[PDB]
Amino acid sequence: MSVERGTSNSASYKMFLTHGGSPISYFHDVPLFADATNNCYNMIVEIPRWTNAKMEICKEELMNPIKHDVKNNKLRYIYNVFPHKGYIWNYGALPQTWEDPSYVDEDTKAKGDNDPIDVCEIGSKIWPSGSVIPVKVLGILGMIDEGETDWKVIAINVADPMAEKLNDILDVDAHMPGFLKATRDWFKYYKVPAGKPENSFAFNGEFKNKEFAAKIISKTHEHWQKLISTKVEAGPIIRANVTVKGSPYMVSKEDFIDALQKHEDFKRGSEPTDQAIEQWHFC
Amino acid sequence: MSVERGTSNSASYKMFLTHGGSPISYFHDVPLFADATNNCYNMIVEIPRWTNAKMEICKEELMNPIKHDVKNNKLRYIYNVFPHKGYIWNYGALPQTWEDPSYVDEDTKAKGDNDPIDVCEIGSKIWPSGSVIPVKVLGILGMIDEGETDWKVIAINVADPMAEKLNDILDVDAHMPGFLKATRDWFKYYKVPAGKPENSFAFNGEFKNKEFAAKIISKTHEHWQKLISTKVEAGPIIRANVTVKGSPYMVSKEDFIDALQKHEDFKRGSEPTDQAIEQWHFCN
Ligand SMILES: [Co+2]
Ligand SMILES: [Co+2]
Ligand SMILES: [Co+2]
Ligand SMILES: [Co+2]
Ligand SMILES: [Co+2]
Ligand SMILES: [Co+2]
Ligand SMILES: [Co+2]
Ligand SMILES: [Co+2]
Repeated sequence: MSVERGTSNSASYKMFLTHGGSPISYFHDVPLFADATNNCYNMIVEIPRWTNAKMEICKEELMNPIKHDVKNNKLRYIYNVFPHKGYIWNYGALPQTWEDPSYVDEDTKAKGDNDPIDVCEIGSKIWPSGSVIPVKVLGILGMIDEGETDWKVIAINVADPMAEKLNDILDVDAHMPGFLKATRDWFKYYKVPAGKPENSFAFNGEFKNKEFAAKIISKTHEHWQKLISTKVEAGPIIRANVTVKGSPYMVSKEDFIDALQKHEDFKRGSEPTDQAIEQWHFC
Repeated sequence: MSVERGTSNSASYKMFLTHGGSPISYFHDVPLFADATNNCYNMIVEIPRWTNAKMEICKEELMNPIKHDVKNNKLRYIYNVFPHKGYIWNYGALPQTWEDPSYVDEDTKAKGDNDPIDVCEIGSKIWPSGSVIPVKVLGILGMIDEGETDWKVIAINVADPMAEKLNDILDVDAHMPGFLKATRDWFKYYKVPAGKPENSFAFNGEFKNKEFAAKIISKTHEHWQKLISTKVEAGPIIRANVTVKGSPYMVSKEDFIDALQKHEDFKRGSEPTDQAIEQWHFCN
């Protein structure tokens, strides 16, 4: 169960995860694997398909709620780059992973974007923000965002009917012609209508298969494990707090169990809508 | 002002147009020109951009309300055909026009689809169903929809900031690269997930400029003028009815306001849908 606080469509909006009416961290307290190494991962859905609001798990706040990303001091909405409407997958991230910013990847030759590893979920169901769902990984794209390592995992909700026919990245291309290309294009151009340069990619933009994913994911999990393990070491501004026992059990940054500070601002529905939710950009 | 009755997301949903608390016909009573042969047309918006529900003016019901299309005894929803999400324009129609089903067009060599002429409005704003919008025409696509003439006007809302950097169809291609092709693709494949064939096109798919467009529109207007022109001829099923106390000239099908007298159902809010409002279908 997830719960909401503050006023929606504003900076004061926060969404926390709970278990048993008791808050846990989206970042740290959700296991990376839903089911063993039977290649079933937990995905945190930040952004529903065909939506424009850039929701993110917040690293800088206690319990790591999902909140609106902000730019300029305004709520951030991504652009519609023709022919796409908003995010064209359910977009989010794998818990207990970290794109380490002091670590250079030999294949992107860049450092990490300081956030959990990103996921694009491609099932037909539109998942609401804050959902936690089990996914099979199919492959991965080596995005170099604004000069930072920004791997994008390709995955599908394991209860989707296509999950059976889709076992590796090649299957995706056979059943979804044009989909992989549109996906590269999306990440390539999506900041151009903000005046930002085109993004680039590792391996000349080649989607790598599910075996090369898993390995990359496991690496980001090790970094997360190091960030949490102990490393009693200031990784500026990320709050590493985590709860119950175990969860994570070894961590120095553990505590138990907050509850009290989960008292921020009772929720309130609000004035919706603002920016370029509506406009088409041609890039 | 538009006014609603019946239960939404159901077959009993009906949206009527009124002026001054008095209903008028979406089909017959909204003038085709918002501003004479000063370049400007009225468009009835049936379908907001990026929605899937197929709303349309009802032709067979008094006052011609907008309602859900229905096939196989359930509400009709359009497929998402990759990479598009529902309708990729505000979709609708020009009032007082008619693709005459007894009329064969020299360029499509086919008869009309018995509906008013269709419009794709391409401005930024997403318009709710039932809106009536002043638009400038930029071009036309000669679509043959399952064998019926089904011209699709390309137009833009005159208050959109693009409204004229865009003066003709060639300007659309310049500022919106890919848009025209994606638009023909949409109409080509949109019934393929239903098992139906690909649609085809007049002039091998060519978008014709606005001068050609306005010519076709006039023709569809002259047909509507014949349908309504007191023409005492039973091509109904279509209700040619008009109003008001000074609306459609001296159409035989005008009346007083028996239209107000039609009280029905009263509005009601209802459960959402499910089907494949969500699903992606893939056809090149
Ligand atoms: Co970020
Ligand atoms: Co992210
Ligand atoms: Co990024
Ligand atoms: Co990232
Ligand atoms: Co029709
Ligand atoms: Co129509
Ligand atoms: Co049609
Ligand atoms: Co039609």
